[PDB]
Amino acid sequence: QPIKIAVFGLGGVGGYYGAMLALRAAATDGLLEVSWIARGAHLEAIRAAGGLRVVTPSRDFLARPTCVTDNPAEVGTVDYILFCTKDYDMERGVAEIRPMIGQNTKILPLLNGADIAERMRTYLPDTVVWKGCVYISARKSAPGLITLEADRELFYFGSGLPEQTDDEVRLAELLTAAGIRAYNPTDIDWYIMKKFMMISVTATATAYFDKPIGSILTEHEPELLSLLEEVAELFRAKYGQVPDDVVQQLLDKQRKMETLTGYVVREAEALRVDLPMYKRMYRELVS
Repeated sequence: QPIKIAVFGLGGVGGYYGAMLALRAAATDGLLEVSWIARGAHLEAIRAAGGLRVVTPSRDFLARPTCVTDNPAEVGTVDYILFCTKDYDMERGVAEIRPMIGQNTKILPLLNGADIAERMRTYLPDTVVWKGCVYISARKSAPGLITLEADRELFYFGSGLPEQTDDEVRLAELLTAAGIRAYNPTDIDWYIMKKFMMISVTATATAYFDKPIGSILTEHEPELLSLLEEVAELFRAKYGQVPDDVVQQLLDKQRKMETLTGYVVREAEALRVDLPMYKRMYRELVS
């Protein structure tokens, strides 16, 4: 029986991974069905081209899905939902994808944020929502068109559980057969906080200083380090453990380079942790 994957939101992230999956589904003989939920002009341009176009430095291709629509109920239940929209509050996003959720369904949010999976697990079984994060420089740049500014991508995902499940191994094999650099680590929480801390510090620092990161390194290293230590202290408080050489590990990656801020301030409120730099930064350019 065919494995069925839906992609909800076809911007850079959903469009790129949805395109790679659709290529594989086309090259195989109904072992895989790939559906896309897209809307408006994007939806209309895809239907007219008969597919989604992806351009990268080295590639230029048209991926044709099994099904593309603005209506999840037309898709029906699937095995995997890749949740890739930034457009809805979580209440609304869950309501809209429900027609695709059946018995076997596993949902992968690939969005930035500290706690997207937790949020989505509010109204769904824990077993249904996995955690994921991507490293990819991809943009919907025109109706029906995704542009990658670099070919490189990383896709991490997992249940969090101590031993990988059948549905997980199945997804991992299936993602890598589609040529995606998929990794299914057991410590998926670590990849998730690691991603969020980097983009939290980087987003807040370049947004307050109105400067690129390499100019932040040279002139604002104390401040940058204050942010690194703060976010690290926050996480070290709530997820109990949270590595070390972690501040340093994060720090060095910066050299080779709005609730990425609000979340942090409020989470420390709750874990009774003072974070002066984040608080100065959040408050004084919410202005």
